[PDB]
Amino acid sequence: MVPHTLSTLKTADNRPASVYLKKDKPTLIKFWASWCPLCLSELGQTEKWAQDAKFSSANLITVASPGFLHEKKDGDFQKWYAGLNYPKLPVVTDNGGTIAQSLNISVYPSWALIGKDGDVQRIVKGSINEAQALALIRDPNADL
Repeated sequence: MVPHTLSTLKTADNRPASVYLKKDKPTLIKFWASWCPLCLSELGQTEKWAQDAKFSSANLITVASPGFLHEKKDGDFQKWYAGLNYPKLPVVTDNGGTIAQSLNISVYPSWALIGKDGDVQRIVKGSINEAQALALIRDPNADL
């Protein structure tokens, strides 16, 4: 998954995912689903988490796969979500979810770490807490 493709991605705001990749800084992806309530409710927490200084250090964004994983189709989803959360939350939509399929995820929620180079560094399956994020930004080796 070249960084040219990942950066090529686009958000629900028809914005370039590249804007969320640069400064040789780390990037964190979070997969969610509309049919997923816990996720929807997490958005709010993820939106503020993206505003957390601790998190600021790294890039925080979400990824969604339209028509993938029984998830709303493209266009219909962005429109649905367009009426959810605020215009201050990072949302990335990958048709078919090349990254989700590349990592053979197809499971949400999910977290993905992308080295400062823009390559897959570490993949996480499940959910994490604000604290975990800290430990993540502190060290990936961190594990109970």
